[PDB]
Amino acid sequence: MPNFFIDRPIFAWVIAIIIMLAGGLAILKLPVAQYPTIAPPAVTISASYPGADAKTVQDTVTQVIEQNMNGIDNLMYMSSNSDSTGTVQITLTFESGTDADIAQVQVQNKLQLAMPLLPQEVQQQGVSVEKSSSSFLMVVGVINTDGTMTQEDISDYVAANMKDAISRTSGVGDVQLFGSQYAMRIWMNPNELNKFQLTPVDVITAIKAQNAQVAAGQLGGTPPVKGQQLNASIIAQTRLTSTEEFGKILLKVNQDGSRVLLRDVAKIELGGENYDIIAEFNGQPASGLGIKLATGANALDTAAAIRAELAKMEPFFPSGLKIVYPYDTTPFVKISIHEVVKTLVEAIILVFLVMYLFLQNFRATLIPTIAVPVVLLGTFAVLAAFGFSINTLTMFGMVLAIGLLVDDAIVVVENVERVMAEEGLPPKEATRKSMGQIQGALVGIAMVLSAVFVPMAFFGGSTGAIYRQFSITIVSAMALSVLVALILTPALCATMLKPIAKGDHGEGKKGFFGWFNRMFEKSTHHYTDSVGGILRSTGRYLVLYLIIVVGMAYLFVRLPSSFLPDEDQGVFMTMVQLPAGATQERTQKVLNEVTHYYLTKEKNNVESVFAWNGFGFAGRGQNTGIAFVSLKDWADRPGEENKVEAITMRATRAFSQIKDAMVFAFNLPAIVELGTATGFDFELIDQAGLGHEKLTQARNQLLAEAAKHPDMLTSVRPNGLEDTPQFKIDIDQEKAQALGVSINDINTTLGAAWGGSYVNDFIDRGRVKKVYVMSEAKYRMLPDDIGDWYVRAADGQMVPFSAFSSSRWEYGSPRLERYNGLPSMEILGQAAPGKSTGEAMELMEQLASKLPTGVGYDWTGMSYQERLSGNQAPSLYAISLIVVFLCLAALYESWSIPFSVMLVVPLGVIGALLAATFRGLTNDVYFQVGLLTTIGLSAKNAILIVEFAKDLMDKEGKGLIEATLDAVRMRLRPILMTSLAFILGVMPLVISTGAGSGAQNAVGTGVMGGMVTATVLAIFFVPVFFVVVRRRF
Repeated sequence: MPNFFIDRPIFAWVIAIIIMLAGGLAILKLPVAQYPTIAPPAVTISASYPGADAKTVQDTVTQVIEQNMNGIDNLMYMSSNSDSTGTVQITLTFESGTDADIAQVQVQNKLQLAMPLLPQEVQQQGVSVEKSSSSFLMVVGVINTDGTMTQEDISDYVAANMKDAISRTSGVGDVQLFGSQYAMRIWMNPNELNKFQLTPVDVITAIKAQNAQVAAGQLGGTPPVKGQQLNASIIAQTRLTSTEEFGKILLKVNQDGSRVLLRDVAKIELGGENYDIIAEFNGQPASGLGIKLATGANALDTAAAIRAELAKMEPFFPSGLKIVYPYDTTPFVKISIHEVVKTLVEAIILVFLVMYLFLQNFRATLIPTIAVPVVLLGTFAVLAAFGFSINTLTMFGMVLAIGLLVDDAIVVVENVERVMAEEGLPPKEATRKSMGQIQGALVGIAMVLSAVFVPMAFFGGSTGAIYRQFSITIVSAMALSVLVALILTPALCATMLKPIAKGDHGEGKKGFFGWFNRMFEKSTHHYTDSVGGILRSTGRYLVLYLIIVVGMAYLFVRLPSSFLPDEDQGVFMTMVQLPAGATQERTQKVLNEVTHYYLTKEKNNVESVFAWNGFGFAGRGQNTGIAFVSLKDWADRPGEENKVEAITMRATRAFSQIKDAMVFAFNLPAIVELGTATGFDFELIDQAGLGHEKLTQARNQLLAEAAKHPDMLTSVRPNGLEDTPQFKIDIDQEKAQALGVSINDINTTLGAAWGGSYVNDFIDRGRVKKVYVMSEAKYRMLPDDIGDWYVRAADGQMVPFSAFSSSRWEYGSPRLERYNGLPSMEILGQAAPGKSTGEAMELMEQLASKLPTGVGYDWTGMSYQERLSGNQAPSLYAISLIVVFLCLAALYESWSIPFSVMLVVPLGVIGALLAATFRGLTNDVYFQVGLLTTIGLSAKNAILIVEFAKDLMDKEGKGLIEATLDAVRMRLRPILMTSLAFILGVMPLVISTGAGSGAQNAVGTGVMGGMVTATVLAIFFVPVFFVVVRRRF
């Protein structure tokens, strides 16, 4: 095949140029992100039953929808929750790779079956099916620099001028708004209402009558009378536009002719639609947009558009308005991508340096160095062809490939150089002679190396998505490398090299190379003699191998396990949960202390704090709060004590002293889509109908057990809410009939005053906005305020609520949760420092087994993927080993040689296990990729010996011992040079400590340690395996 391109070297260069420009074109157009779409798609169903308690909401809404949701294709698990506000959120998670649009359609089809069974007010409120994720792409905060506008004043400007543009910006999927659009608030006062003998029903009726839009037809409309000469529309009542217009709404006229206006009985002002959530930025009033990335969109492309969009509305800002970015993932993505690119460049330079040590020639070492850019760019073109995107996982693939793809070009020039030393043949004739001895070695090594990475691409789950990224990159690199080796290297070796005199071994040089060559040759002779002695006593060394295999198995079970390493993303969360029934003011007091601590004790690291009051991952509630914490640039946070893991440990330690509040600081998970916090996600399931009371006791019992193991479990907490006291008011309808008061009036008066009521819409600066009627704050705070409200009887009298009602206190859960249709309570926690999530996973299962019968458990979120990854790990190795064995046999149709080759696999695996154990790493997704790389690399070193040894017997007729000793003698230098090229190739990953180094260290350490033992042990045991196996068969 090289002979087709030796005659026409221009054709070889033309081929290389095409691959070069194909990669360059691909780079300029490929999408860029940190990770691919590896998180499983999720669909969220949102419904509302205003005013109903959590237990009532669950029975009439959640159960109705859930019972129809079974039987949906590719459904992994389903979870739901309902709270005291009447909100319903049912989340369905599908298998990874499932089409989100098809899944959303199927969910929407099933919803129509349960839609008629829901309450009418639920149907009128509207139930929405939406593709959802728990991770924000970025958070764009808006603050006022002089404090002249309140939170709702800021929120409306964001809602009116920004939300519409942002929500329809390219690639934007969802926009949560931290605040509310302006709404006309009618703060009624019961005392003046009672003075004029009015009721909230009268206020609502008057607003609807006087604030309405009425169609009135046209003048001379069709069919017109003959001779009509004018056509014009008639304009009836229109929506009110100002608070003054609302203020002078006429309610009733007194007997003396006086007019009772709306402003005489209520305060009229522009306020928010709801006041449940309060957001502050560094202790300053603020709002913002919780932008979420659409499924299938690019993180970098959308954020650049969003930042460009924000600069567009900047000229239209009111005075004092400022934009801030408390949360932004793009700086982390860019810095992580660049570090691997920096690592990639260092690998090429180091690979160039080590080869120059051996070849000691500028021109000779340049020929194989030219190959690397061609194939490296070629992998980019293959990525574009298959529809992949540039990411850290693909970035790691080329970095790992660096030690592999150069091996084919390394050994070719070695043979050509060796031919010159042995015979002084001209470079073109030496090149032609070289191929006939080497072609099998090049394809065989490339074929088996690509073979081991093929089965990994066929596995499912989020782990399989990670595996595919390494699969496409490495396999395509190997395929292109052997293509380039046959295409490009023979041409330059025949044109760009220079002859080396026959018999030249380089011992006579005066430079450092002279010392290196003489020492290298002398050490080789001693090594060969040692191998010869070993081959005479192979019985001893078989026992050593069996010890190694036993040791490898012992280390594999001793090594802890995990899913994915944590990273310093520059941001972390702190959650605050006050006891049951805590008001909004009390939670704000705790959040002020939390914000004050970060800005004083951690002013060196914390850039800004963005806190919410009334909202959290445990659900909406005045007693729940959460705060984003933004850290400075990684360049400005040197050392380990300034990292997220250290900061959160100190923050949690300090916040433990805070009384009457539970505060936890945690890092974000490895990927933000699969969960809200790092650690394990544990679900406790009632599988027999134990009820809420018994299930809560089991949850408390489990938490007590976890609290007794602080050495391996930390920050163990429930994700739900404790049972809150409830104010129950009973309306005696029999007394209502006696007093002559309509029941609907009683319900309307109670609902509108205390819970607030949405009447209709109004126009505010050309935008449609809601109108709300509610009691003033000071008249709806205590149970004694119930008697302050009156209902007008049919006879015209005013009667208070106390004359026909009674009140009492009850207890009930403010939030109920279900898992897969069964009642459940969610438990969160983290592994103690030094331990791993897998150990926490193992311990939690043991503790859960002690719970009373009828209570089960299941893992979800990150933990579910953690469990799934471990389960299919044995199948990944078993299939990969089988594939390589069959692939090796295909080269010879003999079983002895592939069996001899696979005997070195434990020699490499033990190196990866030892390296991980000494550094304290864990068996995770990255480590599993390292093992498969080590398996291929260990076989590759063996092939360099077996292939040569096999030829010397079948082609030159040398003896078994003679061929093995001879083939080992020449092949030591290619093995050492290729092994070292891999050692320094992945060394930057091992020594990396910057941003994103957690992933790099996990990948680099396993392959580096494995390759060391795959080189030191192999050069002795591989001759033992080959000799013994061929002696037996």
